[PDB]
Amino acid sequence: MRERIREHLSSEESVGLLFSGCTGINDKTLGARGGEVIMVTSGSGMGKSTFVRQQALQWGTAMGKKVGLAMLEESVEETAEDLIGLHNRVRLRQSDSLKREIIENGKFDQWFDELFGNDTFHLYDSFEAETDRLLAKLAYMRSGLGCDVIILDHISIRKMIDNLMTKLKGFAKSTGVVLVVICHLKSGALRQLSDTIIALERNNLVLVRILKCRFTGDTGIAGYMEYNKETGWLEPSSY
Amino acid sequence: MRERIREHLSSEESVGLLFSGCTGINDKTLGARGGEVIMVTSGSGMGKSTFVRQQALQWGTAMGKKVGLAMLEESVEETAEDLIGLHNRVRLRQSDSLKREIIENGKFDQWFDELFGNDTFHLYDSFEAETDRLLAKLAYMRSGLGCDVIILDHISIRKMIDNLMTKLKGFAKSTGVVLVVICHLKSGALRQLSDTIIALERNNLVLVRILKCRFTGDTGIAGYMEYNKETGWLEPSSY
Amino acid sequence: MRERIREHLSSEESVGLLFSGCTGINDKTLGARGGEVIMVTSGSGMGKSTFVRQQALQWGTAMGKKVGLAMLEESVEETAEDLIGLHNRVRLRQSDSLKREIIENGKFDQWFDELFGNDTFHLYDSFEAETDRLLAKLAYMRSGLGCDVIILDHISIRKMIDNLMTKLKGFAKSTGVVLVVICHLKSGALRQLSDTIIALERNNLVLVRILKCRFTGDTGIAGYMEYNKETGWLEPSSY
Amino acid sequence: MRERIREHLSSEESVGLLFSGCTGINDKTLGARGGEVIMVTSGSGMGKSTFVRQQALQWGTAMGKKVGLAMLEESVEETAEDLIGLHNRVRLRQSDSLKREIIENGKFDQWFDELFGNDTFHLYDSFEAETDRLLAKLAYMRSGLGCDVIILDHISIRKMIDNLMTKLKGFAKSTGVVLVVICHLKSGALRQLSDTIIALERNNLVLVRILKCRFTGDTGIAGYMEYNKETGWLEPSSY
Amino acid sequence: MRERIREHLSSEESVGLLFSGCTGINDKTLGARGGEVIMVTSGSGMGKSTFVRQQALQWGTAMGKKVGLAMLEESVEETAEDLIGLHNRVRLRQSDSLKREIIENGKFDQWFDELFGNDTFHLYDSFEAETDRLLAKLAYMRSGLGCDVIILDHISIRKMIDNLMTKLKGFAKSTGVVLVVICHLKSGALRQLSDTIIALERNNLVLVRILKCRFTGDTGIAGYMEYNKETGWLEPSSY
Amino acid sequence: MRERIREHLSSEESVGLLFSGCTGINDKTLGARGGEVIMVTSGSGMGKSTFVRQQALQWGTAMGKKVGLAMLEESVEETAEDLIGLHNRVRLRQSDSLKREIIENGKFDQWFDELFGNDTFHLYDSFEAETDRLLAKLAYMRSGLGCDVIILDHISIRKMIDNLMTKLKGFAKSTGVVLVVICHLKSGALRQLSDTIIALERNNLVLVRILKCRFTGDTGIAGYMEYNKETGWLEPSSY
Ligand SMILES: Nc1ncnc2c1ncn2[C@H]1C[C@H](O)[C@@H](COP(=O)(O)OP(=O)(O)OP(=O)(O)O)O1
Ligand SMILES: Nc1ncnc2c1ncn2[C@H]1C[C@H](O)[C@@H](COP(=O)(O)OP(=O)(O)OP(=O)(O)O)O1
Ligand SMILES: Nc1ncnc2c1ncn2[C@H]1C[C@H](O)[C@@H](COP(=O)(O)OP(=O)(O)OP(=O)(O)O)O1
Ligand SMILES: Nc1ncnc2c1ncn2[C@H]1C[C@H](O)[C@@H](COP(=O)(O)OP(=O)(O)OP(=O)(O)O)O1
Ligand SMILES: Nc1ncnc2c1ncn2[C@H]1C[C@H](O)[C@@H](COP(=O)(O)OP(=O)(O)OP(=O)(O)O)O1
Ligand SMILES: Nc1ncnc2c1ncn2[C@H]1C[C@H](O)[C@@H](COP(=O)(O)OP(=O)(O)OP(=O)(O)O)O1
Repeated sequence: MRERIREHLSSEESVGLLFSGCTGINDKTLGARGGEVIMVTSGSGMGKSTFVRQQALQWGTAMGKKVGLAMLEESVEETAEDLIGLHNRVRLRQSDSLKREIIENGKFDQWFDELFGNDTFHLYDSFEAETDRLLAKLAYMRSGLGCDVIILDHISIRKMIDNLMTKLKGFAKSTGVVLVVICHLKSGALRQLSDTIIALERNNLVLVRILKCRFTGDTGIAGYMEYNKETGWLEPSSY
Repeated sequence: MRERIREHLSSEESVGLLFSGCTGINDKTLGARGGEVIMVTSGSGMGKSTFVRQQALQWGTAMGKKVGLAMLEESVEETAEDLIGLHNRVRLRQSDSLKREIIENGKFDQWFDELFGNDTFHLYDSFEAETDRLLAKLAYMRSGLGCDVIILDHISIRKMIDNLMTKLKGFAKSTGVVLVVICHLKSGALRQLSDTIIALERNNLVLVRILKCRFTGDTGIAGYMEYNKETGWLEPSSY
Repeated sequence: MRERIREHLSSEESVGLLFSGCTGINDKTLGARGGEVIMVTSGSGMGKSTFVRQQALQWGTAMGKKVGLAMLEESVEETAEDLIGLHNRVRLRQSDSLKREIIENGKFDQWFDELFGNDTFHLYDSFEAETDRLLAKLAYMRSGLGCDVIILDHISIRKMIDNLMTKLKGFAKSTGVVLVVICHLKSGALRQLSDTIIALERNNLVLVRILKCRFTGDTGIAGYMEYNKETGWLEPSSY
Repeated sequence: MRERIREHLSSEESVGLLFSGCTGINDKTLGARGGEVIMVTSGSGMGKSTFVRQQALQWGTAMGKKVGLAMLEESVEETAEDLIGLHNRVRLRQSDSLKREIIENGKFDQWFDELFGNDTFHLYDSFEAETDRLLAKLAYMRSGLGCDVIILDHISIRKMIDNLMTKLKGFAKSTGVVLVVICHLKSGALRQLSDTIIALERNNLVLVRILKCRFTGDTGIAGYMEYNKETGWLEPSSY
Repeated sequence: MRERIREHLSSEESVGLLFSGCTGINDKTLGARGGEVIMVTSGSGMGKSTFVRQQALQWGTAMGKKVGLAMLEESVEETAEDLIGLHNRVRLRQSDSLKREIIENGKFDQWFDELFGNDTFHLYDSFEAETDRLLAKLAYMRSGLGCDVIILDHISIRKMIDNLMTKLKGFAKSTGVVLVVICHLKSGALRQLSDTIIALERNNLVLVRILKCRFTGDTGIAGYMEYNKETGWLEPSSY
Repeated sequence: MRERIREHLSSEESVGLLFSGCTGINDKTLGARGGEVIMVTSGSGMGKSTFVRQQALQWGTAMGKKVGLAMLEESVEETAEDLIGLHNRVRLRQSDSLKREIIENGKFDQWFDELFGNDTFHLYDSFEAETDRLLAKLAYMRSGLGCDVIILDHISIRKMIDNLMTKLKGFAKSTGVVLVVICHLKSGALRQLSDTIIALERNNLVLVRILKCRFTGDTGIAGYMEYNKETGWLEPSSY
């Protein structure tokens, strides 16, 4: 047992992928570990996507991880637009002007390559009510595209949901990828199968509440973020 | 994806029909886009109709758009009276004198033609508690009369309301028309199905609050307007 | 629509029964129209009755309208006494002397006939907590006595009040009579069902505040009146 | 109605018990009528008691009315002392000398009989925080002792006060006695239930302010009185 | 009541301990009665202490009363020094010479015995912010030392002050001792709980103003005193 | 019977192994007696393991008892890690840093020996759906390893469960060991065969509810504990 515990102690990854933008999230969660499913929730339009997109951007650009993004609602172009804008601290969607300027200026092409040049991000859309068709694509993003993190955006709150979540967790646990699923709050396996659940609350000062973190057991409010309506980034707040 | 994003970027209508009279509304909303439902609310007699009528007048006269107005409460004659007065910066209802003068003077006929001469405005009244009868007329105002904007005045705050709002949003999203619905605040799908919600607050200095704007996410108070009791127009305020 | 709007324009009664004694009331309200309920309020002993009685006297004497007065608190004799005194610019209640003089002098009889001779005023008292018994009498004062205006004095600030106000407005709207209700301020449907609300404020210089006027939307203070403790009349003030 | 109004006019008591000492009080109030509650107030030691005692003395001696005095604070002996002194234009309390002289001289006995000989005044003390015990005694002073006026001295500014005032007014209104209550100002039903409120103001020149008079509506300052420190009487002032 | 009033009249102490030095004080106050609290006030160094000390000296020497003096600021020795000097019409504090002469001359001892020999005066110092500790000592000076008058020197202008004054008045009223409290003017219960308030005003010609006297109601200026800088006595002035 | 009852009275173990950390548990249970099965339950991640591990640590270190721990879910290394951290008031799992520091520093080895040096704790993992294979190991931990207490972590809520619980209780009753079984609440013999059932409730303030205690019959809430997220210990709370 002695040598058995030692090797155990010197090989256990307690700290996972670090989150960004919210002083406190890491304190209460220790980051996202591989094999865990991260649930991010809150009311519609409350900021789930942005928050997750922001983490996706950092993990993939700063942490050198390959991120896969599977969109159920919006298209790749839309997601790409958001990612590109985010990376350049600008909101492409909110400005027909900048959008047209970026094409002729040749900045779009430069921006596209600066972000997607390498094989870091993998965006997939076109996701029917079939779990198995979905799981197959997820597993390919892992095995074939070597994604470290896979974000699933998104799902709405049971057989279906239950079986999906059960298949999602199994997939996560067996491959060791980090799965972050965004879900809308307008449930059962949701709370059970998820390892960590993050909820965003508002009323641009967003309160980040840790509804659950298996690994740490530390729940409660992690901190506050402030949305910069100009850059589109969620920033840490001195609240 | 590159060429896929490019065409996406050079074909996305971010800025919709511009609002008028309130320095700030456009800043926080980017105008009214086609396919979206605009909710305008506030207490009774607080100024919803006027505000919407004013936007209707500009969109149809200045923007060259065809506007349809479906009245559930008041009649066409009443609405027309308001539109005509508005256009001529005069309050016909508040003056038996001007009303009688306008007939003999021949100005009424001249004013009527100057406003309704073209096929720009389409007023319909005579709207029973049947949604389907209503939706049918709306769809005709779009397809048959080619309205760019349809204003529904009005509705009072669930099956009925819920199904109506769900049918209204579906209609809006599928045709691409801009639907602005006025509703009284003395709800469920109301907040959910609406893309942008504008609330007017008073105590003639009216505060315009953006309760919700999907497209932009920018909420809060857009600005202040001042009602000119002489012309009947809501004017921008230096508050 | 053209000919439809024309006839509409040349048949709309914008200006109703003109108020008297307060330079400004008419400006902000355009008078009392038939079918509307006028609410007159303020603290006890603040002057509601006098003010309304004064309007009643003018409408019935000068405007040639038949006025019905339904008293819930005071008796017909009391009301009559006030009306008679008002008409003769004298306060009968404040002088046992004049009261006794008026009988022997034969002036009372002359004064009574000069005011009540014709069928202009209809005073009814003896109004139990039954709305339906009340509404029945009101409807008779309209249909049977042909009253143009009916004053209800008075009511104290909900089922009861709510249902009463809802029945009062329905009665007013359906018959087209002008209903002026006096209410004490020491509410719900009160503010909602009332078309115009007039509030009197003091500390004999009375401030007349227009708390609400559907038809015009013009609110605020209409002007100031001065109570003549000698004649009992509320007079216009140069404040 | 004619004969109904006539009898009404020739049977209405507008002028009540006349006040004394203050040229103007009667002008603004028309005296104290039966069934009304008179509130007399002002700061402690400002002169309420004296003023009321003075009215009590006149009503009972000159007007031939039976006056009941219910004291909550001071004793009968004290009150009697004040009444006796007042009647003889002398301040018994301020002079041990006169007090001792009046006994041997036989004047006390003569003075006592000259004031209390008849059954005009009824002094009662010994008034616990029980309203019902109080009301019972009041009703007896009316029915049993036939008092025309009952003075309650005194009360300090709510259930208790509210219920008391409500019971006081009910008692007054139902029996027709004149109730004058003295209250200290260092309120709710006080202002509401009282028919006339008299306030005394100083800095021996006392300003008499009519804070309220239902019957007449005439408020404001009635006049000025001057306290004669030698006789103890409040006299009319030429201010 | 007759015999009840008689005994009342022949047992009422209207005239209390007579004041000295100011022709007029007694006229407006009738002296200090037992059970009353006398407030003596004015600006610092204006002469409160002297004035009160002077009254204390007379009451105790001439009137044969036992006087207790409770000092909050100065010590017993200081107070004694002032009393001794006062009694001998000399200012001990202003003369190191006389002070040294009085010891050897044996006059001090003779003067001490001539003043304090009997058990007439009781000086106590050493009075912490505790009311209850203070009240206990006061009650002992009354009950145990049999003081007729207790002077409290002094207090500075609320819970504390309010509760103290309320406890002081209660103590005074319940025992019947005469309490004279000196207070500094640089309030609430002060004016209320005090029975008589005397204020000294200057610019050695001191104006004595009676700010309040419950018992008599006679306020205003009582008279003028002149300070003899040689004897330390306040003398009556012919102003 | 007399001598029969006496020896019975002087040989009955009413108080068993005392629990720790929760002021009240012992009051309502009198501790854990040999031959009884203790059920500890609550929702997942609610704190069962920690609580039991804490009791295990004390029983084995302070009470000098030999504790056996049979893990069905986690491994020995994991359990050992928790025990070691607990003993040193530190959370090894939550800190890659401390984990690496403890190896080189030589503290791990020192900590391991300080806890496991003696033959006090017996951890066994690797527990298939076979009851009989399980019971065999349990019986060996008792007979062969001489464990006083055996903790079974854990079981999820019937033949299987029923037969297992029936075999567990039989084992406990026949050997006299103290068996504490942890079970998840997301039943039949569970409630029946268990002698004492402890439930933990949260929302780090944990409510300890005694759902059942045969021996005492005292049920209800024993008290509150507070989780120290820094040391990993459940502490008594002053709630
Ligand atoms: N009361 C508590 N407050 C906060 N965190 C706690 C508390 N109790 C335990 N934890 C933390 C420490 C662990 O990392 C995590 C889970 O505790 P644990 O005892 O393993 O729960 P459990 O045994 O009831 O659940 P399960 O076996 O079902 O996963 O949460
Ligand atoms: N905290 C915030 N403050 C202000 N605007 C925000 C905030 N977060 C996001 N937004 C803006 C940017 C977007 O245009 C819009 C919606 O954000 P988004 O992340 O798409 O919400 P969501 O993903 O939670 O909602 P849903 O998927 O349900 O529509 O609002
Ligand atoms: N801001 C304003 N200040 C003053 N008057 C106004 C204002 N807005 C509108 N009005 C006037 C003009 C109209 O005669 C009247 C009512 O306006 P309107 O737009 O019809 O209110 P609304 O549509 O919100 O109420 P509703 O439908 O519930 O009766 O008040
Ligand atoms: N503005 C005024 N100034 C002075 N006296 C007034 C004024 N208005 C009315 N009065 C006088 C005349 C009446 O005798 C008395 C009460 O007037 P009244 O109209 O009966 O008040 P009100 O109807 O508001 O009160 P309520 O019904 O609650 O008793 O006061
Ligand atoms: N009227 C006066 N004219 C001149 N000197 C006076 C007069 N009264 C008192 N003094 C002198 C004697 C003392 O040495 C000094 C202060 O008198 P004192 O009675 O102690 O004042 P005070 O008691 O009002 O003030 P405090 O307690 O606030 O210091 O002034
Ligand atoms: N106007 C006055 N001027 C001077 N002294 C007056 C005046 N009125 C009354 N007094 C005197 C006579 C009394 O001895 C004393 C108090 O009068 P009193 O009527 O008892 O006051 P009050 O009844 O208002 O006060 P309270 O009941 O609160 O003590 O003052």
